[PDB]
Amino acid sequence: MPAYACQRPTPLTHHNTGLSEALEILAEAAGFEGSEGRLLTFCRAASVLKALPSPVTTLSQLQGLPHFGEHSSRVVQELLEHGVCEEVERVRRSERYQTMKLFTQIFGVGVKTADRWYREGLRTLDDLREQPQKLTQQQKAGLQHHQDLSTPVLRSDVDALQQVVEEAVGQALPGATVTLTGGFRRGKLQGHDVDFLITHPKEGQEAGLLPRVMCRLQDQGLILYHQHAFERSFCIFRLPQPGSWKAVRVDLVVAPVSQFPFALLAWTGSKLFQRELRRFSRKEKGLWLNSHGLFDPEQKTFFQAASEEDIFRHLGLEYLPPEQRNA
DNA sequence: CGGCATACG
DNA sequence: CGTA
DNA sequence: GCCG
Ligand SMILES: O=c1ccn([C@@H]2O[C@H](COP(=O)(O)NP(=O)(O)OP(=O)(O)O)[C@@H](O)[C@H]2O)c(=O)[nH]1
Ligand SMILES: [Cl-]
Ligand SMILES: [Mg+2]
Ligand SMILES: [Mg+2]
Ligand code: NA
Repeated sequence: MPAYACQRPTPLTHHNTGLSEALEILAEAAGFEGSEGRLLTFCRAASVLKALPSPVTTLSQLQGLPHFGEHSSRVVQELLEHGVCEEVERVRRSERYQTMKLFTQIFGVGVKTADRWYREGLRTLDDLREQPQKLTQQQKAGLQHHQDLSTPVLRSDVDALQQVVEEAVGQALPGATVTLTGGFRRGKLQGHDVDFLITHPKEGQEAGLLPRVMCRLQDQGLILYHQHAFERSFCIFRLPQPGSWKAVRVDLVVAPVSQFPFALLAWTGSKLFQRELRRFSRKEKGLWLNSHGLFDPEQKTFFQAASEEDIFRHLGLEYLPPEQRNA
């Protein structure tokens, strides 16, 4: 078992679901406390279990696995022996965990804002609604639409959205393309949002595109919230439903075609997969990876990729299709 | 011990 | 600060 | 919290 998540296939569904979920609770709780390092270790341990070919049944099966030391091994031991880990259950029912989870789930609220509200005594969404002067416009939208945004987006919903985005994109710049990215590209059947990547085959034509797309979607009555020269948009869309509609989060990113492989890689995820890939690139290969390119800081050159396959090859990694990037 | 991904709105 |  |  390699130490980096980008060195091993991780399927969406696997054989250690309960164990990985427990470790991910501890990872989330570590993030609520500001402990990025412990969040990373618990996430990495969870992801190792997702990559295994069969269920862990005995503690000895953790020996030699990366990211399993005394703490994560103890968690697994207790789940195997008793079906429950006392530390995990203590987190799950703690007021701090439940409130931070509730607040950070709001679009426009991160850990720092959630923690400040917690320390001020706030505990519920109605507590926030009663003092709307303290909310940004983004947070007001997140709070108004919170119920709809809490319901999973269905893969059945995604086709209809992609069609309306393509219509606006085609009027804004004929020949521009729309690619589904994020979790749905990795094979997920549900999601918290829909992520799209937009480009054009002629380098440079994509400049200035996203404002033109957003204006056209807003004119068609489809935008419930957006932030407005930009290249990323984090929107709330009106999605039709039988006799009505629902609010859905939609992310749009524009990239030049020269950067498209890097952008596709970066926005397909998973989040942990990309963090691990960027860490691998920098620490093992001495190359700096981001959503725009791959930089050799010694030669001061960028690697010209024509595909995701090119990028894996330049990093000396076996190619993983999106469905195996579910770290 | 240092390090933990990266950038745009 | 928020977001991906 | 764990790796190197
Ligand atoms: O912090 C982040 C968040 C997101 N991303 C990148 O942006 C992609 C989309 O970010 P996302 O927040 O839409 N997550 P996704 O994997 O689509 O699952 P879901 O919760 O169902 O929407 C992720 O899969 C990563 O590739 C990052 O690189 N860093
Ligand atoms: Cl990214
Ligand atoms: Mg998504
Ligand atoms: Mg998204
Ligand atoms: Na949030």
